[PDB]
Amino acid sequence: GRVIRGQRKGAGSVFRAHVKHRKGAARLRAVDFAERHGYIKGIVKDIIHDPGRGAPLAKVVFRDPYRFKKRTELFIAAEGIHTGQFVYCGKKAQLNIGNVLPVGTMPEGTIVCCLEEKPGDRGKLARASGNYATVISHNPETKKTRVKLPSGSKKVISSANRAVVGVVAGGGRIDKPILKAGRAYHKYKAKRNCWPRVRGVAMNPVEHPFGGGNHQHIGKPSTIRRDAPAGRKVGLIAARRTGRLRGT
RNA sequence: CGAGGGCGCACCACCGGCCCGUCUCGCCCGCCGCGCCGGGGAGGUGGAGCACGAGCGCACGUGUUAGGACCCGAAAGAUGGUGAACUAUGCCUGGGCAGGGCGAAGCCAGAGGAAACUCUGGUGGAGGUCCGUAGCGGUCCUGACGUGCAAAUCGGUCGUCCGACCUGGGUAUAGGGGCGAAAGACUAAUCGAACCAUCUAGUAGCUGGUUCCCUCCGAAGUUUCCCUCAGGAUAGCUGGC
RNA sequence: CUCAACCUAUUCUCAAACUUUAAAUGGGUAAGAAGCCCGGCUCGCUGGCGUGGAGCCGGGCGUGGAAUGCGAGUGCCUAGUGGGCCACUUUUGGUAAGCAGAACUGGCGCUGCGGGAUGAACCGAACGCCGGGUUAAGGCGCCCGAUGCCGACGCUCAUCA
RNA sequence: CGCCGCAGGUGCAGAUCUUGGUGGUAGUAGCAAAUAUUCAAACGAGAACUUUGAAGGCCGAAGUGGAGAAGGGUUCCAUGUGAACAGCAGUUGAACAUGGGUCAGUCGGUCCUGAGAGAUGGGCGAGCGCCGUUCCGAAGGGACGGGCGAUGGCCUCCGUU
RNA sequence: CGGUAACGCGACCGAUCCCGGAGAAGCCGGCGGGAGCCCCGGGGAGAGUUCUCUUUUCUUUGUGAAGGGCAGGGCGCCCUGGAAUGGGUUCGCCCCGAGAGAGGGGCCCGUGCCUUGGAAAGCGUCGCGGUUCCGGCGGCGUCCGGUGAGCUCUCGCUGGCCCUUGAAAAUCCGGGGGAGAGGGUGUAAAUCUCGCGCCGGGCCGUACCCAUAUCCGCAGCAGGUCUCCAAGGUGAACAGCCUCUGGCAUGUUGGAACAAUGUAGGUAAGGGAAGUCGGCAAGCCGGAUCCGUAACUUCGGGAUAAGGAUUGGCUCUAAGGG
RNA sequence: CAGGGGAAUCCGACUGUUUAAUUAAAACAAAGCAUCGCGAAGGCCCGCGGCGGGUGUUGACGCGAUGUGAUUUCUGCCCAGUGCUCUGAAUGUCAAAGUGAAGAAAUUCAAUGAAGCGCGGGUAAACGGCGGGAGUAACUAUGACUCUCUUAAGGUAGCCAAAUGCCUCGUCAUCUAAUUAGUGACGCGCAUGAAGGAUGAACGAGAUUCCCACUGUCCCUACCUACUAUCCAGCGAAACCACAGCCAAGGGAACGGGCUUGGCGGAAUCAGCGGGGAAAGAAGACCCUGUUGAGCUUGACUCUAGUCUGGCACGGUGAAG
RNA sequence: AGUUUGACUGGGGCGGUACACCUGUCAAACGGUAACGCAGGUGUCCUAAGGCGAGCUCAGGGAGGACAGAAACCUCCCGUGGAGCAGAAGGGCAAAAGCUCGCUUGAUCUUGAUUUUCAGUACGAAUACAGACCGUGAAAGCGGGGCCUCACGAUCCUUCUGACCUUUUGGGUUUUAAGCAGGAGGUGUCAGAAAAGUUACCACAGGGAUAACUGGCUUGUGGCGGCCAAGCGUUCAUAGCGACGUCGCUUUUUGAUCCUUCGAUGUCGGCUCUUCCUAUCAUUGUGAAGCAGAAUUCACCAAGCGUUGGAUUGUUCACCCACUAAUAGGGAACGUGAGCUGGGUUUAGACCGUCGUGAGACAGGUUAGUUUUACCCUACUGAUGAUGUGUUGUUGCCAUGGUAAUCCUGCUCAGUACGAGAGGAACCGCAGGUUCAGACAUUUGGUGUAUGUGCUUGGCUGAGGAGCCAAUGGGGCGAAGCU
Ligand SMILES: [Mg+2]
Ligand SMILES: [Mg+2]
Ligand SMILES: [Mg+2]
Ligand SMILES: [Mg+2]
Ligand SMILES: [Mg+2]
Ligand SMILES: [Mg+2]
Ligand SMILES: [Mg+2]
Ligand SMILES: [Mg+2]
Ligand SMILES: [Mg+2]
Ligand SMILES: [Mg+2]
Ligand SMILES: [Mg+2]
Ligand SMILES: [Mg+2]
Ligand SMILES: [Mg+2]
Ligand SMILES: [Mg+2]
Ligand SMILES: [Mg+2]
Ligand SMILES: [Mg+2]
Ligand SMILES: [Mg+2]
Ligand SMILES: [Mg+2]
Ligand SMILES: [Mg+2]
Ligand SMILES: [Mg+2]
Ligand SMILES: [Mg+2]
Ligand SMILES: [Mg+2]
Ligand SMILES: [Mg+2]
Ligand SMILES: [Mg+2]
Ligand SMILES: [Mg+2]
Ligand SMILES: [Mg+2]
Ligand SMILES: [Mg+2]
Ligand SMILES: [Mg+2]
Ligand SMILES: [Mg+2]
Ligand SMILES: [Mg+2]
Ligand SMILES: [Mg+2]
Ligand SMILES: [Mg+2]
Ligand SMILES: [Mg+2]
Ligand SMILES: [Mg+2]
Ligand SMILES: [Mg+2]
Ligand SMILES: [Mg+2]
Ligand SMILES: [Mg+2]
Ligand SMILES: [Mg+2]
Ligand SMILES: [Mg+2]
Ligand SMILES: [Mg+2]
Ligand SMILES: [Mg+2]
Ligand SMILES: [Mg+2]
Ligand SMILES: [Mg+2]
Ligand SMILES: [Mg+2]
Ligand SMILES: [Mg+2]
Ligand SMILES: [Mg+2]
Ligand SMILES: [Mg+2]
Ligand SMILES: [Mg+2]
Ligand SMILES: [Mg+2]
Ligand SMILES: [Mg+2]
Ligand SMILES: [Mg+2]
Ligand SMILES: [Mg+2]
Ligand SMILES: [Mg+2]
Ligand SMILES: [Mg+2]
Ligand SMILES: [Mg+2]
Ligand SMILES: [Mg+2]
Ligand SMILES: [Mg+2]
Ligand SMILES: [Mg+2]
Ligand SMILES: [Mg+2]
Ligand SMILES: [Mg+2]
Ligand SMILES: [Mg+2]
Ligand SMILES: [Mg+2]
Ligand SMILES: [Mg+2]
Ligand SMILES: [Mg+2]
Ligand SMILES: [Mg+2]
Ligand SMILES: [Mg+2]
Ligand SMILES: [Mg+2]
Ligand SMILES: [Mg+2]
Ligand SMILES: [Mg+2]
Ligand SMILES: [Mg+2]
Ligand SMILES: [Mg+2]
Ligand SMILES: [Mg+2]
Ligand SMILES: [Mg+2]
Ligand SMILES: [Mg+2]
Ligand SMILES: [Mg+2]
Ligand SMILES: [Mg+2]
Ligand SMILES: [Mg+2]
Ligand SMILES: [Mg+2]
Ligand SMILES: [Mg+2]
Ligand SMILES: [Mg+2]
Ligand SMILES: [Mg+2]
Ligand SMILES: [Mg+2]
Ligand SMILES: [Mg+2]
Ligand SMILES: [Mg+2]
Ligand SMILES: [Mg+2]
Ligand SMILES: [Mg+2]
Ligand SMILES: [Mg+2]
Ligand SMILES: [Mg+2]
Ligand SMILES: [Mg+2]
Ligand SMILES: [Mg+2]
Ligand SMILES: [Mg+2]
Ligand SMILES: [Mg+2]
Ligand SMILES: [Mg+2]
Repeated sequence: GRVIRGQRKGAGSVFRAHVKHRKGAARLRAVDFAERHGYIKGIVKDIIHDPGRGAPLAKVVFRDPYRFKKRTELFIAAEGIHTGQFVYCGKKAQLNIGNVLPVGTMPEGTIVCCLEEKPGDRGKLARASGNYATVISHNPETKKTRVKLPSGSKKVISSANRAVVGVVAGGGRIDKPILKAGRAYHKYKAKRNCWPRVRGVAMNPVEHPFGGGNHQHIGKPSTIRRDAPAGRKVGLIAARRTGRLRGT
């Protein structure tokens, strides 16, 4: 009869992201005439640590083509780029690590970092550290490009979508065991209130579907339908299968 | 006074009769409408009826009922508000944590060895490291106290004491909601649904109470029915006129 | 020769759910005037028949047709109650129960009083306030009213009467 | 107030009844956590407790020391009083009464933003309103620069407009 | 305007605009500098002891801000030059043909010292007058040194840790650029972040308590309630114990007794858990030095395993430095 | 000022956290392991409402939802059941709307056929389940071996009278003089067992057994100290109270202070004490009843937010079928 | 989200249905009559098993007949029903009510009355008529279901049937709808709601109308006795026993019941402490033996005195070790929680096994879990006092109440009596111990703040000397007193 945890997360109050010390939204520069037709040269000024994010951010400085002014972007750092390096964004940009150019102008098999989901928005795909997408095929008739997302799923996008070349820095961060409840505490204190996690079987029936019983047992199948109401769908949601993955 | 006789009030029993409904049987009558028209009879039976009215208004008493309903009494339910000064958790900005032990990586030197490499002594000062202050906690005495110092405190003994550490202030989350390293915990001494006012004199087959005198009469705990078995209706028993 | 079963005549012992017979106590009805006896009339019922039956109309009969006691009949409104319990006797379950369950009458509940020392129910008796007399049940060594009778006849000795 | 009528918020021993008052308990339990007081004198009606002096002790700098924040709100400081209060007392008091006391360019607030809160535009909403905080706004009311001039005047030339 | 340079000098024209800096950054370690305090040796002034001894013991023995100068600390700043037989160097590190060692410079901080302030004040003593209660008047003094793993602040250097990287904005400044402005050689002009001079700074708060009696807990309630300063001895020590400065009167009463039963604290012959549900409670052990340490193990631990010896006072000796 | 120590068993890895006011634990958390959803027109969630809002200043090395719980080593069989999920294969059923027919219309009938349910696959680190019957070896006894049934499979590796074993204080060994205790072992195990089983250092105010040392826990009590209690001056409550207050027996609502019969009974008090007053504290919380509730659950009844699906409208322009 | 989750009931739950009915009995000779009284039955079945009429006689047995037998069919005789009538039981029934045939649909349409339960309400069932229309029989008649006693169902709603019926709202026609009358669809909790759990996180109103603990009745069961004497006892009923039976007592067992207590009587065990009982384990005095002695057994008077230390377990019980004269059994609100303790049971946390879909449950295991108040009355323990002898004191008496001692060992008797032997006593006496009691401190021990006297750590008074503080600084020895 009580609103469960997970239901309370959508209200926001105590579960909002900790964004006090975040350095800004990491994103490409807006597509403009210079990037749509030629290229524009920027210079990497610093590579910084964004709290709550494993990928380093790159602070790149461009020239505004219409006003005497300097523009500072907050690219996602592709691995290998350094300060004092020139990166080039545009259609005519060359195929080098850190450059930003449309997918339609890249050979099949190119590894990319900050890929646009829609032509014009800034980078949306393969942004987490060590991840990358791959260009698979081109359809110049429909102005389409087929790519392979980090999850393995294939996706057809417009050829005007831009991406950074290379993998995103931050390497194999998940390889190191955390080893300590304290290090998990510091990891999630920079992200949001999602830790520690109390098992539902350890709760009372009032605050969880799995709660209650004289033994800590689920009592009902933990696989739950997709259209189950909020407050009921806990456990394995819409699970196509369960159990140890044998076969692939 | 009076055997006998007569008219007989009210009322009671019975038998007839009349009105409406409904059956059964049957033959007649009426005429501006000749009809799938209208009326009538006899014999049963259904009616809270007729059969020379008794009602209306007012007052009083008793009984039953709806209302706060003889008085006091729930656990609850609903509507609208007030609280995070305590606590729970997130964030912001500050403050704080003796003295010792162990001795991680890194580094220096020496030695052994044919090499490969190993050994030894220093240095270094890591760690949700150990002993142990302050702080934070609260194990046991099942100690004190138990109309207390105290609506949870005190003594000794204890756990931890560089971290998932302690803490001020500022903020955010509000009641079927919040928040929970999860005990149904905490949410102003209140929590298995806070507090405040109202609906509300909530309902109670249940408990308690129910205020002057004398006189007269005087019970029942049984029948039948009831989601009836601590209650009613019903007959009985009672009193009054 | 012997033992079974069978039959016949006997013999022992029984029955809430067996019975020929069959009480006591018990239940119903009658013990007149709305009765009896005479005549007649009505009927579509019945029918050999003036036959039956019923109803109706007149008339005559009072020794008022057992005992005993009592004044009856009738209507309206109506409260409380709807937990009962006990005793003699009958009686079911139970080893039994101050158990549980029935029948009959009485009681307590609702009830005081005399007696049972004491006691809701036993025994006597029911109640206005009193005087006198007499009792019931029960008593009469002393408590404590009354045997302080020259009471009658026996029985009994208990170191748990 | 009696009598004849009329009308009631009309009669109390109870309700762990309501309000008020009062007993026994009972001059009882008690005034026992953190070592501790003593001598002399003064004032005074009155001294275990006030004041002064002399001793003996305690806190032992993580104080029983010296200062602040929050909170209190005059408790601060003098003088006086001895009703009540300070669970004994008091000549004392944070009590009572009468007066007095808080002085800033440079100590803070004020200013800035933080987590956040919150109008407008817009949207929603029966509605009080609430959602949202850059989102769906014609969102800059400013400026030495230049020009047209009013020459407003110490109209030279520089301020104004 | 000067210097090869780092950069310096008292100013050092300049808008819109652009770039940058400061504000503006965690925790922990180890070193170093400065101060305050503590300590030691003398010189004064005043006190204490003097039964005996003690040239003794105690107290006290200043220099604000803001300037100027000078030490001291730091520099990932410059010039010369070119280094292996590598050298320099730290407690640790670390550094160098991308320029070591050496020599010479420059800059930053300068809270330390001197000086203006400044002795005239303050303080300590010793006196003399009074304004019933004079910032009175006066004398004398306010001195010289030494030490440190010392404590506390502060400044600096250099490391470590992080799947943790530790605000923002007001506000202030520097630079880039050169739109412009200023005078015709003067009596100079525009301009000036240089020196001195003139005027002003409104509003609100401000006492006191800050807790075993000024706050919350119904109270003068053994509870709760955020901080700053921090002496001597012992000692590893902000431990416990004793003391100085400062504070207090024993925690809302006293007096007399010393029964039981309590509450708190001790001791107990011989035995040693036989007590009890149960070694509950109490007791044993304990610091430091020198030895000596097992099984097992995730090789880190176990581990202060277990077990043993020693420990005072006094008189010396030896080693460890500038 | 200032650790008693040692040998083991159970549980939890450790550090951390927890029921403020009876439970600090073995409970929670944890790192590690595993599973699930999701490529943004999205997953999960809030919201009365807005193309509103949180995750999200995010993007699969991420976010969301679960389970187990460090290391080591393993994690067996079962997809019948209930879940979940995948494709609709001629398809069964299936509402509104739409279509056709009859009728004078209301209406009636028929055809058509969305999700869903059925049907068919997958899935147990989803919920869960893992049994009997027979026959069968040359002492007996068991059954290596062979058939079955319910039916989806019959409990594998391990571990055990375990915090899980009724019988049970199981049986054997060991520890003791003596042991329902402990440890080791056995195992047809009422009713052990594999994301949890079995181990294994370090750790623990966790549960247990033993040994050394140590002692007033005890034999068996004594003495001492401080504060009380005590007495006094001053000050001064509360709880509770039908009336009260000596007993034995009787009867009685079956345990009397009162009543009957007996024993008896002598002011006013002080310090103690805990036998009685079925002492006080609270309209028993156990148990039952009530056509009295509330918290929670679901295969109860009746609904509902949200979601999936069909239809109508916004809703338009062209062609191929 | 809202609500529900029956009742009865020797508490409730589980189980049953005694919840609507029928038969016999209970039931006490009218009728009626109860319990979770006894023995049973019912929710159907039948176009015939209904209705007439006719004709027959059934069960069983005896005797016969080819196969044919103990049972096949045929025949005769006996046959009061001993068969059958659908079913449970009871009644009833013989040219019946049974069996077999023939014809049939009275199992139809109607109005009232009555009986049964009963309130004299309903339903159901039944009885007697009356009016139709039929069946059957020659007819009298019989028949509107079953030989009788059971076999079943309101309002509202639905559905069907009937009246050339009524209404369908200003009139008319026609669909439709409503109505009147009679059937059916059903409520089995059967006079008739539409209904799953859990709560140890729990709540309220109450209940001693009702359980768990004491007490009370009872005493089946437990325990302890007696009577008879078949037998056991080499023989011998009775030294010691006691089968088959039978009579009792007890209330330390467990039941049975539910009278008191639910505005509360604190619920196990242990510890502590007192008293009581006797059904006597030991001790004193005795009697009997299959008592030679020693030992043992049975019984009597008898409760004065004693009845112990430990391992395991919460235990009560149990069991073992060891001592002993013996290690008897019990009561006192299963004595004793303002006496304690809190191990157990019995709240809330948690784990495991089993059960359940789940919440959750488990006379299953395990771990952690607040034990409050006396100052009142009495009782008791002690302490002053009080009444009466004129006051006051000394010395006394004893009414009454209490009461206290207990058991064992060794030596001697005595290697004696007795006995074949092995063994093996007793009385008198002596020396001592156990348990208990009342004292006491010469001695030994304990205490020790005489704060007595040394020693000693840290600090403090300038040092010496003398001291002090550290909640008794520590420690050695220690008078007196207490013990
Ligand atoms: Mg978890
Ligand atoms: Mg839980
Ligand atoms: Mg739920
Ligand atoms: Mg569960
Ligand atoms: Mg008539
Ligand atoms: Mg009436
Ligand atoms: Mg009322
Ligand atoms: Mg409701
Ligand atoms: Mg707060
Ligand atoms: Mg640590
Ligand atoms: Mg520690
Ligand atoms: Mg306690
Ligand atoms: Mg719970
Ligand atoms: Mg009310
Ligand atoms: Mg009642
Ligand atoms: Mg009876
Ligand atoms: Mg009565
Ligand atoms: Mg009467
Ligand atoms: Mg009477
Ligand atoms: Mg009498
Ligand atoms: Mg009598
Ligand atoms: Mg008499
Ligand atoms: Mg007399
Ligand atoms: Mg009144
Ligand atoms: Mg009154
Ligand atoms: Mg007193
Ligand atoms: Mg006192
Ligand atoms: Mg001191
Ligand atoms: Mg202070
Ligand atoms: Mg003052
Ligand atoms: Mg006073
Ligand atoms: Mg005042
Ligand atoms: Mg100076
Ligand atoms: Mg150099
Ligand atoms: Mg001077
Ligand atoms: Mg001030
Ligand atoms: Mg206080
Ligand atoms: Mg207040
Ligand atoms: Mg005080
Ligand atoms: Mg004191
Ligand atoms: Mg005092
Ligand atoms: Mg001893
Ligand atoms: Mg000893
Ligand atoms: Mg023991
Ligand atoms: Mg013992
Ligand atoms: Mg202990
Ligand atoms: Mg060890
Ligand atoms: Mg020496
Ligand atoms: Mg743990
Ligand atoms: Mg583990
Ligand atoms: Mg805690
Ligand atoms: Mg607690
Ligand atoms: Mg606790
Ligand atoms: Mg693991
Ligand atoms: Mg996890
Ligand atoms: Mg379909
Ligand atoms: Mg599978
Ligand atoms: Mg196995
Ligand atoms: Mg086992
Ligand atoms: Mg066990
Ligand atoms: Mg033991
Ligand atoms: Mg074992
Ligand atoms: Mg598995
Ligand atoms: Mg008595
Ligand atoms: Mg009650
Ligand atoms: Mg209650
Ligand atoms: Mg009822
Ligand atoms: Mg409810
Ligand atoms: Mg359903
Ligand atoms: Mg009879
Ligand atoms: Mg009869
Ligand atoms: Mg016939
Ligand atoms: Mg018949
Ligand atoms: Mg009924
Ligand atoms: Mg014989
Ligand atoms: Mg009763
Ligand atoms: Mg009864
Ligand atoms: Mg009580
Ligand atoms: Mg009591
Ligand atoms: Mg005897
Ligand atoms: Mg008892
Ligand atoms: Mg108690
Ligand atoms: Mg008691
Ligand atoms: Mg316990
Ligand atoms: Mg529990
Ligand atoms: Mg299960
Ligand atoms: Mg505990
Ligand atoms: Mg005597
Ligand atoms: Mg005696
Ligand atoms: Mg000394
Ligand atoms: Mg000396
Ligand atoms: Mg001192
Ligand atoms: Mg001594």
